Amino acid sequence: GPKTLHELLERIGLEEHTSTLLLNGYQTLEDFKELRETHLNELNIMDPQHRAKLLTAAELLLDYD
Amino acid sequence: GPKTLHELLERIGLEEHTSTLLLNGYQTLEDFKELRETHLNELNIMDPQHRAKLLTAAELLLDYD
Repeated sequence: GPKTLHELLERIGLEEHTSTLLLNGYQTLEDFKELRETHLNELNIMDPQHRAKLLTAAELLLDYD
Repeated sequence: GPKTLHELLERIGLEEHTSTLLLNGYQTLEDFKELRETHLNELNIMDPQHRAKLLTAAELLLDYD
């Protein structure tokens, strides 16, 4: 599957948040596995669609590595 | 990661759609990889949140097997 945070984001079409995530501790897929909702609140990532895609991706990333 | 369609759905919290999906050709994770939006339209799965979770999961399932 996608090998970089950027590649992951591109795949679910949310590369617009790449620069946000990396400036606040989300640089690798390994970091991205640790994402949860209140961080999205803090990052002002408030679109419920974006948020559902992001958290679903993180959960499945943790599950299937 | 989750090994059954039902386990996957449970994980992203959408087990309510299990019975829908299986009655229309989505019985395994292998089948679920083939999901796309217009099938959700046909299955009257119209919540945009549910739909984003479902399709994100399917895309990532295809990508990381």
